[PDB]
Amino acid sequence: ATFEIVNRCSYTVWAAASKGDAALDAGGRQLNSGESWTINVEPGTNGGKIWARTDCYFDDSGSGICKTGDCGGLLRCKRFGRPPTTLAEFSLNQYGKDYIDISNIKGFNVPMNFSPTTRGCRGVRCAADIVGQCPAKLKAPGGGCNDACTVFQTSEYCCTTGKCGPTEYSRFFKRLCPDAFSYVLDKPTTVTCPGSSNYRVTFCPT
Ligand code: NA
Ligand code: NA
Repeated sequence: ATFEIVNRCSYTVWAAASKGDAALDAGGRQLNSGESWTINVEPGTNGGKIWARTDCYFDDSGSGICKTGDCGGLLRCKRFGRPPTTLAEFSLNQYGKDYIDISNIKGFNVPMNFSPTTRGCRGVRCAADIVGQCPAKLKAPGGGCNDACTVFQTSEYCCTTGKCGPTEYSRFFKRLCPDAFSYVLDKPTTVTCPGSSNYRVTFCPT
């Protein structure tokens, strides 16, 4: 499956693609403002994610740091990134279908649209100014808007026991972006797409 990753932001982002225990494609690349990077994701990929990293520095060998989304200091991500990270999430070829969503469960750093480029389903988007509007206690000094689990580490925010409800904090994310997950047990906003669809992830879509 192809994922075209497009940076419409006015600032550089470092795109990242991982399934948690491995890179997807090269795992990460710099995208200047306007640039597009197309990756290939193996069919059957379960639990894949794409995200943006901001304010990154890497040496010649691909080692460095990012202020949001850092994945172990690597340009080419092998693992998931450090919150806050708006997440494009997907599982491909799962009994004949693909499944996509955007999640704010790990916070928000960069607005994103995640849409198919092939027929048969809709895209999803979280493009509101969540950083500018972020509650004081959730603001990350490094940049971005943390989720409450990251800040406060309680069973209720982290849904540790699989029993949790919405919270003041999850409702903020849900209000700004109704079409993304705001906490672990949120009413799903997952889209079912035809098996082997292709996609475009656009940072700063509006
Ligand atoms: Na998923
Ligand atoms: Na999810």
